[PDB]
Amino acid sequence: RRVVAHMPGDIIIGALFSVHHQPTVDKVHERKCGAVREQYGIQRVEAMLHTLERINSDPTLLPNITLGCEIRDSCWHSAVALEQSIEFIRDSLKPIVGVIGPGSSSVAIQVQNLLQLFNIPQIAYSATSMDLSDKTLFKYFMRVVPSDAQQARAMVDIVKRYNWTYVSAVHTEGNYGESGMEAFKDMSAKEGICIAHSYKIYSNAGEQSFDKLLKKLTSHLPKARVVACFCEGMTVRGLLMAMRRLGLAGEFLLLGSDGWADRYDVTDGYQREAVGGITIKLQSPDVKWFDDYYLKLRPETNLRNPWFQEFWQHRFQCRLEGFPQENSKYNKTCNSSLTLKTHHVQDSKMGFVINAIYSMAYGLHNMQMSLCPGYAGLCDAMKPIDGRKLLESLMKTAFTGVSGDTILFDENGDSPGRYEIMNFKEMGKDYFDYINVGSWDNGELKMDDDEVWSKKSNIIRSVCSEPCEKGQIKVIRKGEVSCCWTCTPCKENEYVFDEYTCKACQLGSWPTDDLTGCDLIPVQYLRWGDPEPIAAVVFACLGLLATLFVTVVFIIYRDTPVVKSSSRELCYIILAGICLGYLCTFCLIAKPKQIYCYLQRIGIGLSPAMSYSALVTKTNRIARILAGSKKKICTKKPRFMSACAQLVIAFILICIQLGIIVALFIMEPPDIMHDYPSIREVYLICNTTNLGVVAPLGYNGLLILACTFYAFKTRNVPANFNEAKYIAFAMYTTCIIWLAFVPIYFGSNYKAITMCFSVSLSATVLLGCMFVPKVYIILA
Amino acid sequence: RRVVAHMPGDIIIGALFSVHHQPTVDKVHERKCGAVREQYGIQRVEAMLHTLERINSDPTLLPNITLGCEIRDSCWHSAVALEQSIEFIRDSPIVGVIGPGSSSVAIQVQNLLQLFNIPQIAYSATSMDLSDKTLFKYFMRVVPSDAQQARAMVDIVKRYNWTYVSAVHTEGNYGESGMEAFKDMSAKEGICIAHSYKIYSNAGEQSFDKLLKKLTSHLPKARVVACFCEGMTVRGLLMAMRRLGLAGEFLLLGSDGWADRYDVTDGYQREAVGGITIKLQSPDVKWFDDYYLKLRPETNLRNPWFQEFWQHRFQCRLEGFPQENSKYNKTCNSSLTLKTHHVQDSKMGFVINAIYSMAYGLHNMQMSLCPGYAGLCDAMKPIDGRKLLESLMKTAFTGVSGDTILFDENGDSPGRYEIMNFKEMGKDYFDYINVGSWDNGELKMDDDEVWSKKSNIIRSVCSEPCEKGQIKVIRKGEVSCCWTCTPCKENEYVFDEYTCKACQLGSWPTDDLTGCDLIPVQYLRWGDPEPIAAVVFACLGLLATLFVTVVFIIYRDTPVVKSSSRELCYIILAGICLGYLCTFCLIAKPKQIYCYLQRIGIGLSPAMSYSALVTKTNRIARILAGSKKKICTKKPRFMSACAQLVIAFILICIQLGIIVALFIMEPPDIMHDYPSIREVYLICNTTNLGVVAPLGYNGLLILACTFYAFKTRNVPANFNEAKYIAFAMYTTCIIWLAFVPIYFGSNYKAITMCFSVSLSATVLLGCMFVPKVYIILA
Ligand SMILES: *[C@@H]1O[C@H](CO)[C@@H](O)[C@H](O)[C@H]1NC(C)=O
Ligand SMILES: *[C@@H]1O[C@H](CO)[C@@H](O)[C@H](O)[C@H]1NC(C)=O
Ligand SMILES: N[C@@H](Cn1oc(=O)[nH]c1=O)C(=O)O
Ligand SMILES: N[C@@H](Cn1oc(=O)[nH]c1=O)C(=O)O
Repeated sequence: RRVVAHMPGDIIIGALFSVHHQPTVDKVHERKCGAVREQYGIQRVEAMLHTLERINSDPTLLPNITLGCEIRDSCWHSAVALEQSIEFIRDSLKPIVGVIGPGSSSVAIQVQNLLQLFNIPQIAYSATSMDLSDKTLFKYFMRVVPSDAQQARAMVDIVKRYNWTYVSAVHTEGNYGESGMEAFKDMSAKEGICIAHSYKIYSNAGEQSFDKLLKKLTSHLPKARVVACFCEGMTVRGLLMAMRRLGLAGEFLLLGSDGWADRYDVTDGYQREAVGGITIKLQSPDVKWFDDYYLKLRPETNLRNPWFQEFWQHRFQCRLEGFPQENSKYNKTCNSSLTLKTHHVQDSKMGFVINAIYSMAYGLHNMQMSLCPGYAGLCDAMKPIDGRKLLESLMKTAFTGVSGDTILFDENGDSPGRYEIMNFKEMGKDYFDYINVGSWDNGELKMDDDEVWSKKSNIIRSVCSEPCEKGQIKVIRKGEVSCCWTCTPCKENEYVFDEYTCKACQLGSWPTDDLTGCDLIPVQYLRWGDPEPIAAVVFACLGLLATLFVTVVFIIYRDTPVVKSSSRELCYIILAGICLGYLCTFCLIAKPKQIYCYLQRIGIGLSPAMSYSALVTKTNRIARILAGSKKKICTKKPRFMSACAQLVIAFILICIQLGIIVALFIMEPPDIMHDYPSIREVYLICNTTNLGVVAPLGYNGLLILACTFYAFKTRNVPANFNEAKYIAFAMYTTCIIWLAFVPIYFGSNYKAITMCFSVSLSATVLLGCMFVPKVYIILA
Repeated sequence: RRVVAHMPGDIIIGALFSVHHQPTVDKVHERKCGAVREQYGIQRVEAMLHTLERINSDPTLLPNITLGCEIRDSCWHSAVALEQSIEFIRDSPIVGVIGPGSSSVAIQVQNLLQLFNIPQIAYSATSMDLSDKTLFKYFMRVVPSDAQQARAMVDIVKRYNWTYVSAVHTEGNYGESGMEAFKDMSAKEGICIAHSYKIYSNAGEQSFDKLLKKLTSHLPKARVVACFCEGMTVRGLLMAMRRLGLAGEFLLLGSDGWADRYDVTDGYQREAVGGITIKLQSPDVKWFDDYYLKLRPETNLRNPWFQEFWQHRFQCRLEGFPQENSKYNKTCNSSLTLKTHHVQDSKMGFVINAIYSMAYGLHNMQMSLCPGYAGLCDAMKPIDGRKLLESLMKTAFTGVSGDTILFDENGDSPGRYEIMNFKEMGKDYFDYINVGSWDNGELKMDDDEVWSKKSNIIRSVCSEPCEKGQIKVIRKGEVSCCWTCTPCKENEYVFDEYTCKACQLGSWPTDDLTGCDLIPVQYLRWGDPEPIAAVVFACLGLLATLFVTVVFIIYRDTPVVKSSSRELCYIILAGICLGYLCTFCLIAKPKQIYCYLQRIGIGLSPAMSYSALVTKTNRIARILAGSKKKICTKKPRFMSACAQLVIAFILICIQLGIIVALFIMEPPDIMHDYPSIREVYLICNTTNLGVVAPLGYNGLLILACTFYAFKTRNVPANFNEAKYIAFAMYTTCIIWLAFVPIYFGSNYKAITMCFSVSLSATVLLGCMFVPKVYIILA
């Protein structure tokens, strides 16, 4: 059958050490475990035996009690451990007070469901899953190693510290890996990370599984350099063997969780590729006295340990003819000169085994005096020993570990602990080692970043998209995970608000340089410069001087018959109208202000009114004089209107236009409004509407029609130096100009300026072609 | 400690069958169950014993080899799971084990089974999670999954349209999985589960009382209790029912466990009535009953509990045996047997059928391994149920109930339930009566036998439907169970049971709020109340105009009427007559031909019928223009002659131009106006802006002729025809102007327009034309 190591004693404590290897996938119903594991196996078994010798040899710790122990392998498998636990239970009814936990996590769960029923305590020295920390489904489980809830924090801390946010996660099958991922993935997706794709694999999978798993892990090759391997010991060995088989040459930075640890086993022989691997590991101080004891142990005196012979056969690949287990498959023989100090390595999680054994011993020590303090040993109270009373003693007991740190069990049945962020490098020529490169204690991630990455060119940040935050280029989500954001620019008026909002700045403002904020775009207008404004004001000045000259002539020459014959006051009216029309641009272009904003309307409307009204009335009177004299039969109506009625009718014809202007001014208050052709530019002009300008325009258009009709009715008339012979052309010109005005004004983009030119043309065509003629007549 | 009735044999097969009642609350750690299960334990142990002896004594099943057995009393629960595992873990011989009573009592056993490959067939477990073979590989059963039970429960609660239910349940894998399935597959369809109270089977009086008081909190709302209540839970709830003395005010509804059993209802004759109770179909086994009746305490000693079982059954004592139990005062005489008050347990045939299932699987393995030898050859020396379970996977054979046994992939024998109740046959003897049968999704109950009156139990309904015509249901914030039903808008029809939408302008929702409809418009046509006198007025105006036209054209030769003009008068006649034409053309159903005709009329009619008057007044003023001054006035020509016709035509062309312009702007078409949500009509596209322009031009052309006629007023004309034309024309203008209020002041903006046109016509005729007729009369 299967060999079982035992230690005689009144009280026997169980133990499940992964003495052999995990049974090969080929066939497990035969329960054929694989090879013998040294570090996880024989060292742990000898630790058990030797520490039990120390305990039962210690007078102060469990006096007069020889704690025997039954040691059973477990081959690190769901299968063999269950059968061994069954053999524990069948003999429970010599009794077995408690067992020392199995190696992995899933095996711990499976043994725990069995052993919680029968009040048999268990102490696991390596199981590191959250699910076992629950005290409802696994109410009766205890361990001396902190949960992985304090390890997923370590990984999130590392992956945050080095800016990575796009990584690929491989977790070994079983409860340990699945729980570890369901911790790390959630805890990083919450904080700052987005996992590429969380794979899975079996520890003992075939070479094809790794040969394809490397293909998936290189699928994201230029974006996933951080293999978040939450993996057991053998799985990382599998990926490394795959790297060697396929030829990956260090293109990865592994992150080995716990099962990798500083264990040389996983990478020995082929440690040429794991370089850069950042591997967490529980803080396990070394033990020296046991190390010397084990080193000086030889097969000749080792009989209480049954696996020692084949272990000696394995490590030194030879034969021991002095023992029945000759292992004839080997050719060479083993000599006594060989000693264990040659290439000796001590497993990482070794002090935890002794810590667990000490915890069990101290629980028994507490329970002894919890009932019969006087008696030294197993009194009548504990003859039917009850694990119920031992459970609370374990809950409350707190010894001092061999390393030194005090051990306490919380309500969850675990113990606090720290970590150690080791790392793998290349020191010598073909010589590699696990340098301590940091530490971890309740979030205080300390890492000697200087020791590794001897340059500043560290590993690629492994982010899907570079920090695309340059300038106005903004990041937007691709409709998927935030690893690969879609990065796009914003438009000229579209201002990046905080980090991604491509909002558009308001119509009045402009997004400033470097997309820092919105600035109100400076306004532009016509102050005094530019070619056309100064040209128009010079035009106005010339017209003003000419008009002043003509008015002076006709006021200092009011007696001569060449001009006194025509209505002197009507000429005075037209002169004043032309003067104000010229003056309109003198205030139309200066600067748009509240005060001038209505003077502009005053000019543009009022001026043409009397500029043409006196002309219309004069031409109507002339027509009536001539048309009535065409027949001249009687025509005995000397007065008609005549007299001074011309001045009053001009007053009233001014008054109507004044009223129209007042009505517009009241209905449309004069004030400056900001205008803009496009968003690129902003202007400022008066608030006069599309209706404001044209409100007094018809009153003058019809008046122009009336005067041109009466000029037609006169046309060629023998008068005082034939004024009408030029007034006709003047009216033709003013008609065509005022007709061409509307198309030019509407849709001009230069509405404010063309008013002055239109008024200037209307003024000059009238003045020159109806007043100037008589001026050189004054010369004669 | 626990006593075991060991039966030796060549092949010993294990099993897990309860004997006494469930463990007491304070005796859990003592590992000692309490009172005796009279109808369960002895029945099941005698069942295994008798079927085993009949199987081994029959060469047709496992020939030349005897069959042994070994069990450990479990008393239900996982409390004695310690003892069942103590027996189990023996192993390596074990070739067969049979699943214990409760599902959770067997699930961990199955988990352990999956490791070292021992077969196990259940008979009372029902949980669906056990049907999964991924993690429960070596588990089997001869009863179906609880999914069928849940489906049956949903079917029962929905057939009698119970919706708002208050659902207690038991605990373990039965209650939790059963309630998850029942809730998921019930509340989806129509069911309103109030809550799912949880309670252990052996609970105390206080917990049962508080649970009952929570259940009695919805008395007019949920009068059923959708128990997954186990037998013990029903026991306790009925204890509470009696101690409080509930009047059965809510109708119980048990589950798989509670069954027809007299086990827990007794003493409470009138209470728990109406207990619809799903029970598993199993005919009573024949050869078990007589063999059980043959058992006597002195004759049979191999069964340990059997000796004191008589003292437990009959209130007496056995002096002749060490199991005295002196607590009983009376003594047992030689006049007692098991025939009196006998009851056979319902869940009986499943045990025997499962035992036969495993025996036939073992026989199949026996033939398959070494056909040469019938018995135990060298092949069975390596005891291994791994191949045995694979052999029995496909095994099929007839069951003792006349049916067969087949193990599907899920490993449950197909079956069916019964839906049977509790009623009141006669005074002081109240008995259940099998009143239904459910089968694989095909349902059937004798709804008549249940509720053998008109009165039923109050429907498990939170609120009445209250869908009377329009009152529409709506939620409150809780689950879709209780509705504050409310009617929608009068113009809104119920889109569905909880949605409404307003009808379009065409109409309002029809009767019963079934949907929407279309109102038959309605409009103004020939007939009607008001137009009774309208075309009468129009025809009287026609009579007047025809009379005046015939008298004028018959007296046209005399220059009496030729004093001023001839063509202008004819234009007046034409205009007034066509205005009457307008008032005919209106007040009808508007169509495409009518639409533009309306515009043409109410446009050019007053236009020309007043423009001719304008020109005539112009002519008379021009005649009297020079009379006042008469200085020379040697311009008698001007235009005159026939140029008055030209001036009239050029004057009237503007109105036609504007009319055609608005005709282009507004095409002649008929639209459905909406004066009110209730009613609609049909009318042209004419608007205020459409009508005001021709009316404006006609005002422009009426003002001038008013002014010119007033300038004329009293003149020495032919009989001074101008005396009355202006006198009535002032009224003409005042009525035309004062019309705008009435037109834009009521919904009658066609009949008023017609009356306006008719009046504005008749006033011109009666003044400008009536006197001249009397003139040419004499
Ligand atoms: C990356 O992480 C390190 C850690 O301090 C630090 O440089 C910084 O916070 C992150 N960003 C860059 C650009 O380094
Ligand atoms: C609903 O319940 C009433 C109550 O008497 C019953 O008559 C009817 O058959 C049930 N089913 C339907 C579909 O109405
Ligand atoms: N990480 C594992 C333990 N463990 O896995 C290995 O591969 N070695 C080792 O110690 C767990 O805590 O479940
Ligand atoms: N009550 C259980 C079923 N059940 O009750 C028993 O007593 N045995 C049994 O299988 C349920 O509601 O599902």
